[PDB]
Order: sequence, then structure tokens, then C-alpha cells
Amino acid sequence: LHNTIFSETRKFTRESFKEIEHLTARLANDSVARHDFLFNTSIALISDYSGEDSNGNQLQATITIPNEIINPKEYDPSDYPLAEDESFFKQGHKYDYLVTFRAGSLTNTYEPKTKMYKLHAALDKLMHVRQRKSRFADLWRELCAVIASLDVWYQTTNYPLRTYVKLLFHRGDEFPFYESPSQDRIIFNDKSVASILPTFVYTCCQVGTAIMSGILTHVESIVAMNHFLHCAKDSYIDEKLKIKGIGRSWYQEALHNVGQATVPVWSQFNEVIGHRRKSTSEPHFVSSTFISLRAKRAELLYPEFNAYINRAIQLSKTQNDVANYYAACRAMTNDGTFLATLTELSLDAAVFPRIEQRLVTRPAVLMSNTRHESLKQKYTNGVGSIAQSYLSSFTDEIAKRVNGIHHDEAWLNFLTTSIVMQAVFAREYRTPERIFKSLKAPIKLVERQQSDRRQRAISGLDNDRLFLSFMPYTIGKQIYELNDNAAQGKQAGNAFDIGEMLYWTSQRNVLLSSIDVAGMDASVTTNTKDIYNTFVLDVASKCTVPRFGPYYAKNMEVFEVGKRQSQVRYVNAAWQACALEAADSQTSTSYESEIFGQVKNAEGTYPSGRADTSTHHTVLLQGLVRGNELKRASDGKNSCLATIKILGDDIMEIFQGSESDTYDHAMSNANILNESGFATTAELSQNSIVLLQQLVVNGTFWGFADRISLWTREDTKDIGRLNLAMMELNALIDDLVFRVRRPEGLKMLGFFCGAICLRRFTLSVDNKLYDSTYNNLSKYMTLIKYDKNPDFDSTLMSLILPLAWLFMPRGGEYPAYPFERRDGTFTEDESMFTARGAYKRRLLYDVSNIREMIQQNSMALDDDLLHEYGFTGALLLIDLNILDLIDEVKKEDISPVKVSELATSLEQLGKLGEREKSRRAASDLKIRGHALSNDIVYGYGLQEKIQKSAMAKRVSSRLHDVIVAKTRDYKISTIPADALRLHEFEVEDVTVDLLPHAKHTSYSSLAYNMSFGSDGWFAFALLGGLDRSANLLRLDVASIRGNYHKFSYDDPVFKQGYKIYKSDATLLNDFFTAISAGPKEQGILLRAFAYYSLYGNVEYHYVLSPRQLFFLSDNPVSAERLVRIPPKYYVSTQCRALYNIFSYLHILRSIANNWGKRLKMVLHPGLIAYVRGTSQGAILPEA
RNA sequence: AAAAAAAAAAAAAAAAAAAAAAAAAAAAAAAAAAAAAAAAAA
RNA sequence: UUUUUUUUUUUUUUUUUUUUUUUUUUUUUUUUUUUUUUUUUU
Repeated sequence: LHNTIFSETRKFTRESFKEIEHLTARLANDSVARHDFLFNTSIALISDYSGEDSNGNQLQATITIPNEIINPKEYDPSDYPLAEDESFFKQGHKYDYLVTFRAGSLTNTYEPKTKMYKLHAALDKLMHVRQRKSRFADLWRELCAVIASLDVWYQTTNYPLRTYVKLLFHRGDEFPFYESPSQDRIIFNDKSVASILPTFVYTCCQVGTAIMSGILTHVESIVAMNHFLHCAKDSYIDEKLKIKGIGRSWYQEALHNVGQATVPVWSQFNEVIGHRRKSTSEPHFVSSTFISLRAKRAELLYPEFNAYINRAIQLSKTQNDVANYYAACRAMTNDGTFLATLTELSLDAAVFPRIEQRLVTRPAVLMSNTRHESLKQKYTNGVGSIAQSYLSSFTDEIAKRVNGIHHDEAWLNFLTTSIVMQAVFAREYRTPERIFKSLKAPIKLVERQQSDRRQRAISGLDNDRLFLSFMPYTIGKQIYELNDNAAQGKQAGNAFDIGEMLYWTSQRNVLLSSIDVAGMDASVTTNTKDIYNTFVLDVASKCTVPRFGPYYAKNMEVFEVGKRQSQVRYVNAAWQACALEAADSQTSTSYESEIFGQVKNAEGTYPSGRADTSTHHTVLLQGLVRGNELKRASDGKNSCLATIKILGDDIMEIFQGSESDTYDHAMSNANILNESGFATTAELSQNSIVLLQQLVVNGTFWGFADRISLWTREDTKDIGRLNLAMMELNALIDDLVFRVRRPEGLKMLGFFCGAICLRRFTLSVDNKLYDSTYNNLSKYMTLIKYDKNPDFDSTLMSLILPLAWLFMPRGGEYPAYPFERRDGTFTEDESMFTARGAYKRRLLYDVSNIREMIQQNSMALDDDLLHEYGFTGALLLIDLNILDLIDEVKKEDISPVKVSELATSLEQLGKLGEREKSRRAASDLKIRGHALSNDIVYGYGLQEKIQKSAMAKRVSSRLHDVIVAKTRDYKISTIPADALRLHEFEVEDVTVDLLPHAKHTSYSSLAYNMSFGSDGWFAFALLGGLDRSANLLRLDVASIRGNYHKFSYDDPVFKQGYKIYKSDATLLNDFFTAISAGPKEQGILLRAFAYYSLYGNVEYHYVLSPRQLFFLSDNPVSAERLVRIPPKYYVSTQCRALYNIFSYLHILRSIANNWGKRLKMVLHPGLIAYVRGTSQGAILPEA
């Protein structure tokens, strides 16, 4: 495989392509040929080696595998101990994850129904099951995808990673272990093999993605694996989590030693204006921690990797150097993984309450109940008054808003989400009997698995426990309207997300402190709530609501501090609720297991997965920091601040002024976060913003490529649906575009992800018909015969896809390689910037040689070519509806990862009246006879993400008749709208004059694709910038619809909108309320109905993922100056911007073959005839 | 006068694809009741 | 034979996967007719 006609050419031809298809067939299907392919006895085992650093400095690394992985210690059950009473694991057990040991040393010698037997059963579950995490298929097919891509890329197997695969995973003539989705277990064959290797499969996969991606060279892979195997001496993850923090904080060393390095000057609006040369030297108070990190990286690290870090300090010249060595040192200490074990194993050191620093003191309680509870309470000092001197100013404004809402509706609506539900609300919620079942309701512990960090405990949803805390959220969320402090904002996905981070990194006199606060769950004690409780109460005293069920506004007896007797004062409903909510607070997350029964936690554990909890932590943090600004302003010291953003786990703070007025204020904010009880590490620098999966230094973007996990699902549940899987893959590759230093490797790697991983598709055919479907399908397709089983109604027969399916318009939508026409002229290689959608239908025409299509003046496709490569078969498999459907509720989850989880937290309980409004809307449509599919309605949604989160293909006669129908002669069907794709571009001899920001981004690259003279940088020089305007438009669409859905006639939204329009036009208002249609959305649809009825279905449709173009322009006006259109086309056609869309999508489509020359436009005459008969705004309903 | 072939246009019955909606079939999941087997105190 | 666990047989309600049947909805298309023109023979 390392050779081929392909791997030495990289094009697709008659020979090369079909060889790739036929060969990946056996690298996928066969469970033998994979054992050869990986484990072949002809490879040179590497002893020493000489590679390069990621920047080209030549290192020399050696492959050393420890014996403890080769000959593991036997199982010594002092690793996981128990308490004497065996109520729960012993405190301070060093191992919260799997310890290495022999696979067959752990067995059950014990009778059922004991605590030991359930230990060995639960750990026996832990290594065999919880170590099974994979996306597409068997983990060995994943190693074959990565490793195959490595071979084809480097045209050899000389490289080290394969020798790790051979030394580690080949101990015998078979695979040491495999995984069966029937049992959902990793079944060991060799019982002398180590226990933790099935994770090192996924680890070798991730490292391989680092090599193909371009981050880690081969030597860097050797140091990576050496580090891993060294951390696997005792416990893999357990000994990583010590390192992962310290292994990366260095670059501030490197950035300190770089001295003067240039940088692009950002602007607030997301332009790039100048480029300045600034000193990167860290100030004194930052340079003092350098000694501590020096001493600390010695005592803890693997020696070779430590020497590689010191090497990354000494030998880094410019800033780009620090970025590269940081992507390396980040890929070495960290993997695409999901850290997981038995929840009760990691429960303590994660969610168990932690108390340190200084305690918190009570506010003096001025107003009380007859129960001696708290009504009004106010602080002596310090921290309470520090927060209240800020937060307590919003109460005046928040009273007006909380009074306006009708809070009986604020609950009813939420019950109807997740009439006759009112009578449910009352029977139930009108009695004070409700708060009994509330107070006595246990709280389930729901853990969520994180990529690079430990299991995160999340507080769960409905009902009653949230029903206690609903009101103080109804008051508490109002501050989001009144502040820039917290960020709940819309996620665009573009660089517009990061724009202001870049802005403040490029300003002068800046001190950037990004605090990692993530311990807010177990670091918030019981008294640390009162900082928020005084706020919510002091708002509720102003708030007047007559009833929030079951609370009546009524005269209640109160005791003040200065008054001995009881007094009569009118007490509202929200004031009573907020009196009990603080007056009764019990947070115990009790995980019920099979081992220990029902475990429990003490209180002061307040995990933030919800609107209540997140809006608690954000209000606390705001009050603390801004109130501290007011405190410094009250002591006369000038308060230095610019912006403060509370992200999900991270606080942003930005300063100006001298080092004393910045610094002293920074230390003051740190000291007041410590006096509130939180022990956090503030990260202070002239230039950096650390956060998570966003690293912003000097106005560049270093963003983390490891946080994306290519090979591992979080749910571990395999899904045999091919379309959905390839959507996962395409979306991840869209996430890694600007996070990967060389994202050509993503295209090969992802390609063999498509070929090797997702290929075979099992389907049962009713036994009266077997060889018939095998005939019709096996003409084009390639199947696997079976023997009809002993009297089953339907017997399984698999289907291995034609490899050409990955490139097809409705099939896999992927950045295709260049094919070969009959002219010997290859097509254009796609650069990762391409349109997934009806635009991919052009390839059928590129293979037909569109230039002759225009020279012959004909409409046609070659089924000779396309049949020879296998496009016709793939289009059978697409047209036969054989594959597995996808909703838009699944596309509601796109799976890019978000900067701030805060949005995902608040939108659980957010927008109740809206989702209820669209609910009653769509239900009214359903009552009137025209219904809507559950994908389209803005109401519902999130429900299978919420309501059904808490709960527990056959070939029939019809399919046979359809197959018989289409499979005699397929003859790929030509939709007349395809005339739009018959344009093609001549290459002129002039040159394009680049935009000014080319030179600004020419020195220190923005992201890892922006390096000088590279696809990202050059395409950026040609187009390269966002529209803040247009992005604000699509955001104005976003939070309303919940997402930005770029319109097209193929969307079921438009379809079921047109059914209504055509049939009953009086329901369009109800329909628009059901889909949450904003004003311009309504306008666009009402234009698309007229255009769609007049002209039929006519559009030129494409999809550019907002993550796919992170810095690049979505607006296709930037291609005007790039191409030229001969005046012939100006004469006849009245249309313009469509041609700018062709030129746009094409220029993004190549940028590799593009050396900077300008292009022309050649239009097929049938294209002109097709355009001049259809209005421009019909093809493009948006503009 | 004739009819037919060929070119193209207009109209017309019918299979199919897909959203929603109804009935049946199958198979699996969760609970219950009636015949029997082993049993721990009597 | 009174107190407790499982299993098999039979029965019910509900749930899900797929199949089949029926309709409205929205498009693709054998076949028939009429019309503008060329061709042929008595």
C-alpha cells in the first residue's frame, strides 16, 4: 500500500482509483488482511532515529517501551482499596482510573451478592466496557485508517508509530482483543497482554492524527509515545492528570525569550489594520513564577520530554516557533480521549466538597420569618458588602422586570415543554404538599465525560428540586440583560467569536488575566451562596407578585433585629419562595450503584450544568470583580479595567495603565477571589489568553487541536448509520481546519477514515429474494454472498460501499481528490474550503470536462467515466434510499465545541414563552389538518435532548420492486438546474494584487493555516475577512430560530411551508409562529413561495460551514476583483452576483493550484439560456 | 380524396418518491394472573 | 400444608423496530387525442 499508482501520484485515474477502492475493501472487511496490514513481518523495527522538531531543528529520539507494559504486574487489589465498613472507596486512593496489570489476573473467585464480588464485577466491567470508545467501527479499523493514511502520505512504512503498533499490539498471530457491539465489551484473546492497551489503540490513533495533521513530526511522535508509556507505569490517566497542567505552562518562558516579535494589529471590528513590533518580555511579577515552573517541570516529567521542553525554550526564535512547539508539547501531554471510569470511583476527587483559603461569614439577617429564617439580610464586611455594593444597584431595575412576568405561566409553559396540563399543574403545585415532595426529593448525580479533563458532575433537570430554585433564577437571569460582564451570547463559529480577545491582545499597556475557575462546583460552600441570596432577596422585597403556586401574597409576621415582638408586613409570593429557597438548601448528589447501594455526598456541592447553577456562579463572579472595582474606586486607587467576560469555566480580565495600576489591581482581584473561598491560579501576562480550545496570544490564534476527538464518541454507543457518521466526520474536519498546522493531512487521513472505517453496510433481504437483489445491486455495487439461514424470515447480507460514494452530492460530502478525465487533464484538488451540498454535484461535470461541455454546446454526463470510477453505483445507493435517514434535530447538534458552555446552560430553561408559543402554534396547525414534522418546529426541540435523556435495514418486496426499477440501466439523472454548474474558469496571465492585510498576517501567522505563503494565508490575502454586518444579521437570525439555517428549497421547512402556502395560505402566520420566524425570515420565505411557484425549483445551493471558514469571508462579493467576466455575459444576462458565487466557491475550492493569477469566466450557452429565463432573486432568494 | 411515417407543441388515465394521517401484521421490552420443578422455619 | 426466590407453558395492557394496507398533500413519467411542417403512392 505504501506504493501504488496512487501514493506516488496522489491523483485518481483508471488504475489508481479502482486500486484504492478494491484494496481498502480488504483493509476494511477482512479481519485477517488487517492483521497482516498492521502486523506484517516485514518492517524494520526502529531502535534509534533522527527527525526534526516541528520547526525543523533536528532532534534524535529512540523508541523505549517499558517492561511493565510488556510484562505487567499481576492484579494487586491494594490498588483500589475500601473503607473498613466498606461504605465507599478509601480516601485518597491514588488511582481513580485503570492501573496497568495482566488481563487475566482479575477474576471472580467470590460468591454473588457481596461487596468484593461487586468490586471485581464492576472493575471487570471497567476495563472491558468503559475502555470501549470509538466513532465509526472497530478500533483496529481506526488504526488501519490512520496508519494507512501515514503509509500513503510518506510512501513507506519506515516510521516509528508502526513499530509501536508492532511491539505493543502484536504479541500473537491474532489481535490481542476485539470489540463486539452485541455485548459492548472489549474481549481479550491473549490473557498475558496488558489491560490498558485498548486505550493505547485510541492514543496511537490520535498521535497518528498529529503526524498526518502536521503538528507532530516522527521524532515528536517517538517522544509522545515514550511519554505515554512512561505514564502507563502505574496508571495511565492518573499519572497524566498530574502532568497535563504543568506540561503546559511554559510558552510564556519561550515568549519571554523571543524578545521582539512582530504581530498583526487587530481591530475591534475584526479587520486587521496595522502590524506592530512589540516586546514579548514578561514583567517581573510574571518572571518570578518562571523559577517555580523550572523547579517543578524537573521533579515531574519524563526526562526526554522535559529536555524537549527546555529545548522549546532555548531554541525557539520567533513567535511562530513558540506556537509550533506549543502545539507539539500540547499534543504530547494530551490526547483525544474521554476520561472515564466507574462514576463512584472518581466521585470524591471530582464532586466532593473542597474547602480552603478563607471561610465566608454570614450577613446580618434583618428581616426574619416566624421560623427565624432569613428575609432581608445585609453584610457587615468584607466580601458580602464588596459584592453588594455592585449587585445591589440592579435591584431597582430588576423589580420592574420580574413584576411584569406572570410566573404561573413561567412554570406551566415549562411543564408543557419538558390545557389539561394546567389541572396537572394544580394538583400538585397548588398545594403546599408540593414542597414536601420537593424537599424529600433525592438528587441524582449525572456525570458528563470531558475530552482532556476529568469527569464533570452536572446537576440534572426536572422537576421539584428545580421548582424550588426556579424563582431565584427568574430574578437572577435578568442581570444578563443589564451587563456585558457575563457572556451568554450567540455563538457565530467564525473568528467573530474571538474578535475582542484578539483586539485586547493587540492593544498596548495590556495585562491579560484569564482565570480558570472550573472548580466552582465543589469550591462553593454553603455560606458562599448567601452572596447571591442577599441579592435575590433584596430584589424580591421590591418584587410584587400575587401568586407563584403554591405561594400566596399575604400578611406575614416578621421580626426585625431592633424590634423584639412580631410585626405585620405584607409579604409577596416571590419573597416567600426566595425565603424558603435560601431557608431550605440541601445539595447532595447521591449516585446509586450496584456496589455500595446508594452513595451520597455532603452539601456545599453545587455543580453547574443548569440555568440555576450557572446563573448563580456568574452573578457571584460579576459581583465579586466589579464590586472590587467599586471598592478600589472607594479607596482612591485608580481602578484599571477594560472588559470582563465570564465564560463557562473561565473569567476574563483586561487592564490598562502602568505595571503598578494594572498589577496591584490584578493581585487585588485575586485576593478577593481567595477571600471568598476559591483557590484559583490566575494567569498573568503581557500577552496571552488561555481559556479552553481558544488560545489567543499577540492577536494570533493558537487554538487547541487536541480538544477535538476524532476517534472517540462520548456516549460509546455505536450507531450503524452511515450518513450520520460521515456527518460527524465532516463536522470534525471542519473543526480542525485552522487548528491543524498542515490540513492536507486531514484530507488523506479523513479520506481513509471514509474508506476503511465506514464501508460495509449490513442489510437483511427477505429470503424469498436473495440472488435477485444480489444481481441488480451487484451489477454496480459489490456485495458479500451468504447462505440462506435455517428458516429465518430475513437473512443478513452486507454491503461494502463503492469508494466513490464519499465524494457524492447526497452521499458522503467530502473534499474530493482530483480525478482524471478522458483528456488526460486532472480535475481540481479541493483544499478543505468547499461547499458540501448541491455544489458537490458539479464533480459529475468536472469529470465530463466542462470545457468541452461548453465547446460541444451540449448537456450531458459520461456514464462511461462515472460508471468506470463507480459514480453510477454510488448514485444508485443514494437514490434507492438504502442509507439511514437524518433529522434536522440531529443537525441541531452540529458538534463544533463552544467557547462558553454558559449558553448551553441557560438555554435549558431559556425562552419558555417562545417555545410554548411555537408549541401551541404547530399544534394548532396539526389540529387544522396540516401538520409539521418535529424537526421543523422551534417548539419541541431539545426534548429528545431533555425529556428522552431521562428515560431508559430489511429489504421487503417494495424495495425489491424499486431496485428492479432503477437498477436495469441507471443513467444518472440530470436535473435541469444543473445547467448552473456548467461554468468554468480560464486562467489569465495577469496577477492579482493582494489585500493589504496579506503583509500584516505575513509575519506571525494568525492560526496554524495562516503561515506565510500557505493556503490559509494566501486565500486570506485574496478574500480574508468577516463582515461584522452580515454576521450580525445571521446572529439576529440565530438566537431567534435557535440556529442559523441558510435557506434553500430542499429544506423540509420550506417544503412544509409551501404545502401550506399553496393549499391554505391563511396558515402562514401560524406556521411562522411555529418555526419561530423572524421578520426577515418571514420575508425570505414569502418571496421563496412566489419564486418557487413561478419558476419551480431553481437555485444554486451550497453550504460553507461557519467553522470551515473561521477567518474567511462568507460574503461572496470578494471574488469580483479576482475573476473577470467578459462583456458578452454582461450584454445578455441581467444577473451578476450569482457569477460572484461561482467565482467565490471555485476560488475557495482550489487555492492550491492558484499561484495568484486572475481568472476568467466561460459560461455554457445553455447556462445563459437558463439564467435569462429565471429572475436572479429566484436563484438567490436571500439577497 | 386518402392514410401513414417523421419533427415539435397543447391536453388527457396511470405507477412511483416524500410529510402528515388511519388500519393490520410481525417481532422485541416492561408489569401482572393460572399448571409444574428445587428449596430455607414448621 | 401456612411464610419467601427463580424458571418454563398459557393470558392481558402499554411501549418500541420493521413490514403491509388506505387517504390528502407535493413532483417525476409508458399510453391516447388535436394542431404547425416535410416525405410517398393511386
